[PDB]
Amino acid sequence: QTHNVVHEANGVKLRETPKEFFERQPNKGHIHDVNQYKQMYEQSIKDPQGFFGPLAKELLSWDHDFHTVKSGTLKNGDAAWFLGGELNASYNCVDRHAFANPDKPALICEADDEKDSHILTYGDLLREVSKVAGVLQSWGIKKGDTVAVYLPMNAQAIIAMLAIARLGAAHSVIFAGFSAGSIKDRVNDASCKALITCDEGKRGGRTTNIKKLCDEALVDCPTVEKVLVYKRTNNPEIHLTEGRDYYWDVETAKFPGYLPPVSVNSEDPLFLLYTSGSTGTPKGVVHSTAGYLLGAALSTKYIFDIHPEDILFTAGDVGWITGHTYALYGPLLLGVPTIIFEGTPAYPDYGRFWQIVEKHKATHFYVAPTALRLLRKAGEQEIAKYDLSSLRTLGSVGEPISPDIWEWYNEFVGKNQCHISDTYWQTESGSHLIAPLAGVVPNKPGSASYPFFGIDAALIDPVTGVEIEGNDAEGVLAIKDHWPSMARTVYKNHTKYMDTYMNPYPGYYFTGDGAARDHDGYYWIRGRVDDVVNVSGHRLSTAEIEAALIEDKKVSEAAVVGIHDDITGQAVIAYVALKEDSEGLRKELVLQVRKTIGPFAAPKSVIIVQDLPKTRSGKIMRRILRKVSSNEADQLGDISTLSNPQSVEGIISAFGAQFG
Amino acid sequence: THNVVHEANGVKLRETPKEFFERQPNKGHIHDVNQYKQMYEQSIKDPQGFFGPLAKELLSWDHDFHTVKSGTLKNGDAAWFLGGELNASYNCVDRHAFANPDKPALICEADDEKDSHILTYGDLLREVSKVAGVLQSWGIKKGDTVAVYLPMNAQAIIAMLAIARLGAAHSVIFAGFSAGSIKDRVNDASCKALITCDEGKRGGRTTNIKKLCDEALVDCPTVEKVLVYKRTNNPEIHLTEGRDYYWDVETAKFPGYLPPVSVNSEDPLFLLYTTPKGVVHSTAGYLLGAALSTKYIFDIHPEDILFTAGDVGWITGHTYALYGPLLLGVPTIIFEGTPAYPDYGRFWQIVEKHKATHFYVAPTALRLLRKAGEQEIAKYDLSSLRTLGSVGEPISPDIWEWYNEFVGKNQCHISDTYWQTESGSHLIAPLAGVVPNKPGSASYPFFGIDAALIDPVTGVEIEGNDAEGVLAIKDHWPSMARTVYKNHTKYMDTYMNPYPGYYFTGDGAARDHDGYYWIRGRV
Amino acid sequence: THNVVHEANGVKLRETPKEFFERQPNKGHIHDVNQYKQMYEQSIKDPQGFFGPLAKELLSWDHDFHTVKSGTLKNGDAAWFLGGELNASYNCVDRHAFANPDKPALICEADDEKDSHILTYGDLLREVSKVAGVLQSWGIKKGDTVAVYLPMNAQAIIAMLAIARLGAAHSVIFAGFSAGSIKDRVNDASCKALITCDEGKRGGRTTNIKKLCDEALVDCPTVEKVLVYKRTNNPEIHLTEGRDYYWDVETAKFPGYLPPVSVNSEDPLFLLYTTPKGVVHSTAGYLLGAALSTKYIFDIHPEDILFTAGDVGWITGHTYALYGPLLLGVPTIIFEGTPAYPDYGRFWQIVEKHKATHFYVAPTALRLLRKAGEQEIAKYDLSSLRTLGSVGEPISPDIWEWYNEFVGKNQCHISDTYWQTESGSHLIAPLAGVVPNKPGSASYPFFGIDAALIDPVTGVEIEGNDAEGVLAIKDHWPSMARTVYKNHTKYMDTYMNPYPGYYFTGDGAARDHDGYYWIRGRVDDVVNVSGHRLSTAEIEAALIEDKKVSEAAVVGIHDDITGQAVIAYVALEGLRKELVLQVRKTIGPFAAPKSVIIVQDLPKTRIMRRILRKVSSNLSNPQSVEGIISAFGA
Ligand SMILES: C=CCOP(=O)(O)OC[C@H]1O[C@@H](n2cnc3c(N)ncnc32)[C@H](O)[C@@H]1O
Ligand SMILES: C=CCOP(=O)(O)OC[C@H]1O[C@@H](n2cnc3c(N)ncnc32)[C@H](O)[C@@H]1O
Ligand SMILES: C=CCOP(=O)(O)OC[C@H]1O[C@@H](n2cnc3c(N)ncnc32)[C@H](O)[C@@H]1O
Ligand SMILES: C=CCOP(=O)(O)OC[C@H]1O[C@@H](n2cnc3c(N)ncnc32)[C@H](O)[C@@H]1O
Ligand SMILES: C=CCOP(=O)(O)OC[C@H]1O[C@@H](n2cnc3c(N)ncnc32)[C@H](O)[C@@H]1O
Ligand SMILES: [Cl-]
Ligand SMILES: [Cl-]
Ligand SMILES: [Cl-]
Repeated sequence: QTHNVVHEANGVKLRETPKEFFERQPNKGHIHDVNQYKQMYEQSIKDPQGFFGPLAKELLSWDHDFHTVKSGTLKNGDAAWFLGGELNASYNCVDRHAFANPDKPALICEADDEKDSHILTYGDLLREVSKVAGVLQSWGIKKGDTVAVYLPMNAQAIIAMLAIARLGAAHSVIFAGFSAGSIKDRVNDASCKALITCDEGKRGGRTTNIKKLCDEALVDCPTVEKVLVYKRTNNPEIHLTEGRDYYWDVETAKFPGYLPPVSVNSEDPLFLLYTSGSTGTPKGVVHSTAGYLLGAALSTKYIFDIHPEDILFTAGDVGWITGHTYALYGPLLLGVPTIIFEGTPAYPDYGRFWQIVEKHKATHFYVAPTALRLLRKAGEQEIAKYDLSSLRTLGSVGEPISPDIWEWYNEFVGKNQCHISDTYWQTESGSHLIAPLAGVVPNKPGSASYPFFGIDAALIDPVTGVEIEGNDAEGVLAIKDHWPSMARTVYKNHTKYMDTYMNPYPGYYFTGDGAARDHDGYYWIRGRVDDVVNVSGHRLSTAEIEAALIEDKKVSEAAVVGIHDDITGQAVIAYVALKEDSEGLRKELVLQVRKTIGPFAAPKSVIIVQDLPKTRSGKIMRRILRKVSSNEADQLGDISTLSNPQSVEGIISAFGAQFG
Repeated sequence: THNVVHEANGVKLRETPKEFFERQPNKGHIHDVNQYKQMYEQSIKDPQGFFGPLAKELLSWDHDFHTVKSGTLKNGDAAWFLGGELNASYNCVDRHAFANPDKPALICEADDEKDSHILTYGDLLREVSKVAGVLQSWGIKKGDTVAVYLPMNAQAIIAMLAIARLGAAHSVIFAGFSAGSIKDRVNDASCKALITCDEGKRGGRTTNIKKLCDEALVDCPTVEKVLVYKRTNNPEIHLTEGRDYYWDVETAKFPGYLPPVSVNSEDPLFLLYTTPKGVVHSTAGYLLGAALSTKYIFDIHPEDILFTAGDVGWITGHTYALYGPLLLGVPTIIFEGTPAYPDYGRFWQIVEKHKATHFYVAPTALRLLRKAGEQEIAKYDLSSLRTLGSVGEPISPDIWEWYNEFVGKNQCHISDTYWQTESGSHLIAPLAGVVPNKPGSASYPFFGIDAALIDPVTGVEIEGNDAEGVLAIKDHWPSMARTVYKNHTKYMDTYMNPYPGYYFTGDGAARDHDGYYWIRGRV
Repeated sequence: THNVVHEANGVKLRETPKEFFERQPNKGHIHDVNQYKQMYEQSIKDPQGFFGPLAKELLSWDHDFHTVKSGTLKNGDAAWFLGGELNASYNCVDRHAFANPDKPALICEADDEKDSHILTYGDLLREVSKVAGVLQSWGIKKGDTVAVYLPMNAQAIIAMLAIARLGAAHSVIFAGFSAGSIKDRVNDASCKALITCDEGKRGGRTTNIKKLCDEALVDCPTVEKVLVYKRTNNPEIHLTEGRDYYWDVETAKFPGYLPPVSVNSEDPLFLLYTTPKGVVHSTAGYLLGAALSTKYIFDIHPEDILFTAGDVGWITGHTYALYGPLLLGVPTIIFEGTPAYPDYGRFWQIVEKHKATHFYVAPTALRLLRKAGEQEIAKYDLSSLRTLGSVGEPISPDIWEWYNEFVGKNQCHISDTYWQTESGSHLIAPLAGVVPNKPGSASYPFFGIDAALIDPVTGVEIEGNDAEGVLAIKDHWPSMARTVYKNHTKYMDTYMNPYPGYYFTGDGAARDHDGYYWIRGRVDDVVNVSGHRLSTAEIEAALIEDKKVSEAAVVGIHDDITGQAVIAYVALEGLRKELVLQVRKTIGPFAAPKSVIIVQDLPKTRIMRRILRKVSSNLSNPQSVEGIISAFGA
């Protein structure tokens, strides 16, 4: 009843799924009740062969059957699923649905300005994906190649990804907010032979540069042989390099509306998605084909309760894993329409999300708490203008959801009639790890609830490294066996992969997160233990920001840490020591970060100090910057172990004077 | 009586002669003209249930197909037997070599009969594997294109099959093309290799073959290597070192068997140019069309011998001098010479020599033997023939009767086959021993071909019989060309955009009160 | 009593010792010699119904085959399991790793025992996947060839399987070959990559490996990249920037699983050079022969442990140190060293250490151990042994008795296995526990091997027993080599054309009244000109009897009309007619050379007829080559 460790769970009223959820459910639920979920979950752990075997044969269409469901171990980093099987991602996301119902909506595309919105059916999607795949084929793209995509969140980004996967190549989607430098680093690490981009973008009604940044990056990308450019704005002033750049519309018009998909092995790579960790350089997280697709389909169907009649609106960007799995692969695998929103939640006004839901009668809505906090602050008044009664599942992703935000989400968006799915997962997991199945698992606001099929979650004592038995516990969140959609490697750097996920806690997968498990088995995410900073849902590398600040010849040393933020969840604070206007130089360093990484990595604040605290070796002690960036300087303790203990006073004074 | 189709007024139906059935080795494939319409209507109304089983009957698959038909004419995305895999050379050679290795395959009649030979299916498999082994050794792989510039002899048939054995597309270039026309076709397809010969023989005279390639290859950088056959063995012929190699020298280095390479149903099988436009044909669709029409329009049985007096530089040789016959495991006669060499009885010496059962030629040759070789027909025995075919042109009702009595002796069936390179196989033709004939008429459309007439002025389909207009088809068919290489726009503007929802044949035709279609020529 | 096969007179048949069956883990795969003949007769008369089921039993298929057997010897187009697809590394590694990943796979005994180690099947899958991942990232793919120049250790086995995992064909180059011998083999195969090590250790001595490769690679432009294993980690071994990369550095970048690539049954699995000729073996047929012979001739069960004391540089290591044992899922002992280092007991210390049940070695090694180390054998417990194999050469009845007594303690079955590189697997051998032995005889032909004796003058088959002649085979078999790389005409001229309708082993043999075969010496020069078998050595002697000739060299070359033609080069127009009559008088009318070319001097080494053959078709004194090319044209 009472918890001594997991205080979040004390006196928390369990929240059953509202009765209206089942009234709006088009068919019988995919799972009967929570007891059937526990029985199925236990088979997915104890007998993954008999559990995932049948599900893989139901939900995916195979070109060659698989002979072995599961292989390898975490400790040896050789996980594999559905071995010997062959399939194609674009066939399972497009072809098979187009043959069955070519006129069914596939991509419900809401542009930055609604006047530019349009809907592609599955038949439309097959023809356009076939044409792009025909261009890439004519250019020499083939199984084993990588192709970069630098596109906003619109139809062309989806078509590019599916066209690449149709040939057996792996796509590497580069979020449209990345700078030229970040584009360069990602294209070169993957040795991409081609790039798919557009001339310009539309964001909040403003024209954004896209091709311009690519040209800047491509000067140092010798592997890129040809570029496909979509005329998003058709601006005649956008230059194309003769012999390298070609127009989407011109080249697709040369090839037919059907191209055979290329069968690939279950374990052939489907895509690279570069991610930021505690290292200084982005790591290309590699996902398999069959296992990743199955996880996407499984979680989308069972956690969100998706039926053929439903319509999913994932308010994410394909530049991130959320868009990968739940705006593209998840929905299209199940054959339902997915809403691809190119704009922002604030344009033309803070009701846009709800105008879209009402316009298309979306049944499922998936968004990050950062957006919920913004609409609670600036757009609560807009909600009453829209009919949101078509909704029944409300998802939350990317970061902790406050109990308060949970209630606001539940009341103002769901009218206290929808099921909320707080989905915990990460880029490397491919799909949901811990989440309340819609209509099945009752909720505790702020808790992700139970682990999903194939996810044998555990807590590890951070002092002893041994697994913690029993409930009312806390520790490092780890997973005891691999699962179908687990990332298989870091591109051309499997040693970093092993050192990051498998070697820290041998026999386990290290999520990088801490968590707690209450007496009912519900998991409560406590945050990253590895000091990875997550700003507005964007996973960031503090080391990458430190490197950017140092490129400025004026900076001698820099240290970046994360702190709580009422708006972005977390914010990065940069401490800079100069060699030697203070407000002017502070703006110069912030712009330096925007140029090298991107606008979304810029520090919320730059604190200029005379000296950083260090060890007797000379290493910077960021632990002191963290306790100061929060009002916990009284917890720094004995600092006589520092070589420069006198610097601590200046750091407390500088932070108090310059943080604002 | 007809008010529109003036060609139809007073034309007596010409039932197939009774002697056509005495010479049939087995019960015909279709009983009467009535059953043909029960099969035809199903092929229009239920293409999935009609062509699906036929595809499994006539072709051998390495991977089953999951969808029989996809796409529409309006969107130029037609596809057949999606998901399936197969290999053209396996269906034309391997599977018959295993069953009967010694059965004849290529009955080769050279320019001089003194150089005529024959290749059994066992021989053909060994010769195609060795040439394919050469190409595989050179780096030729699935997705490449290989040009052929050869006369009408064994080497051309082997070259096409060897190229398809690796899953590459062969682009055949008629041996009577100029170096310019050669350069244009090779560069459009970016062919990595070329198969030709030192020099051919056309009616006694020797023709410059390699000399024309060399003049053209100087503008074809994509060509890495050339395989040269010794048709005459002339030493004065120059082979550029490091590029040109001898057929016999390279094939001697490789074994008599090479595994075929599986290709998807919709992987291109060949480019064939008509600025020249490269007509691209799929693999499964085209092959099925070739075998179906060969089986039902000509009434080909395993015991039959087809003599298509055409050249593989054109579609007629593609479909009915190579693929059509060999898919059915029957022998086909590859004639390199001319109808006048040694004299105007060569066609008849060959028919008599090999007891050919089927003959297939264009009316252009009929007008040459009508006005020069009408007498040589009686010297030779033409009693083996059952079906006589016309192709390429409209056959004058004059020439139809001449072709019937002089060659057919009033005892054979005549089928006026109408079709284009873009159709892959026969569009409208009378079936042997099924469809009665009207001299000069193509008669009824074939399975899966939903013929229609369109008023050119309004663009609206003309209903009811006794009408004329632009000939168009209402749905795509398995052997329909899928695109024009690297130029699908020209493909849409030519065939699909003139009349959306239809296939523009480029011809004008008329349909009389009996449904018999009369081809009135190009528009 | 025998009037022809004198080896068989008074030879006591030697039954399999009772201890053999006591140590046998399960019931034997064949009950008795009577059951063996029933199976053998089906393998000859009905290979479709015999090998079909066995291929489905012993091999794992990615695509089913539609035809068990195709082609003929006469046409050199033999093929088995047509339309089938599989992967060699999947059948040797993956499927066993899934079933029991901790089962030992490669028991590796290094030159110095301190460096020995054991790889499980799970270990092997990870290491093969990683190397295959390095090669894949380098662009190696189906249809490529990859050279291996490695000692007999884990890296050689891993390299071969990693190459086969991508559908490329490996070409193993014995680590003792010189730079020149490496050059010829890499260029004939146009290998795109090479896998080697910095230095080797053999008998405690450091051998140069990379140094010889660098020397050869300067003239091997097809090699794009080299993978170098740190066997000694000698810091002075130079690596060329942009071409050479370290095994450990690159494998660390890639995951422990990589999908295998399906290949056709008849796609080449490997080239093995022997001018060196690249013997090409198929995939499906070769693997089936390896598994079949390993299982039935050696009597291999899942519980057994095989020690083939051979080198992967030769076919013996290919078939019976790697493919045979791993296909059946058993551990195989990979010995890097010599039988004398650190001492002459090493072979027996290894058998005792790992309780090997099967031992396979060539008589050359047995003679050495009998001469220098007989005393050491009794120091070790060899009671785990049950099958003793002999390969590569005749085994004397005396050496057989010594082998049987001192190694086998008169308790083991001996399998004298006759075969050759081009046969892929055993041709004639006594099945362990089934066929009783006659010392020195290979006994009965194996499944699918229709052995016969043919008269070497007429090529006609010899009926009945107590006979001797050319050992030939009447039909092809699954593991028969398919060609010589890019030189199928030499293949045909060597194996299929000398005795049309037969496969020519090059060996003589005799068949006694019990049907046992006794391998005799090698057959001499056989040139077949319009059916007349000729001896080039016999013609040279006749030309030399002419006092005008100082030296003479006769060789054979392909001929489109007469099959083969002999060309005589003479070192000293009218005299040319005098020499031809001399050959007709002393040898026979049809033995005259097609042409006699008079030269100033013949090539020699220390006669190099390999040069004369390549000249008649289009060391020491290299300048003489110019004059012979002009003389042949004159
Ligand atoms: C919750 C907010 C969602 O919208 P927001 O992140 O503002 O991005 C709006 C649109 O612009 C693209 N985009 C994002 N950042 C940039 C950027 N920095 N430059 C260009 N395009 C960008 C982004 O991919 C989508 O298509
Ligand atoms: C899923 C999209 C974001 O992926 P990625 O950029 O890799 O960030 C993953 C991390 O976000 C947190 N996180 C994610 N979801 C939650 C969640 N539902 N509750 C709390 N923290 C969360 C948690 O720290 C995790 O390690
Ligand atoms: C159709 C009538 C038969 O005679 P004709 O086509 O003129 O030539 C017969 C033979 O010569 C080839 N051939 C055709 N035209 C030329 C030509 N112009 N140059 C070289 N060879 C040619 C043709 O492909 C076959 O192998
Ligand atoms: C198939 C052989 C040659 O193909 P190709 O060179 O593309 O020419 C096809 C065209 O020739 C006419 N045509 C062809 N055959 C006939 C025919 N049998 N009757 C009337 N016109 C015909 C008709 O115009 C058609 O569109
Ligand atoms: C397999 C080992 C070596 O293969 P390879 O190098 O190709 O040599 C094969 C030859 O070795 C002899 N030979 C091989 N095994 C025996 C044997 N068991 N008895 C006698 N001679 C033998 C016989 O001459 C044969 O043609
Ligand atoms: Cl099942
Ligand atoms: Cl702390
Ligand atoms: Cl040598």
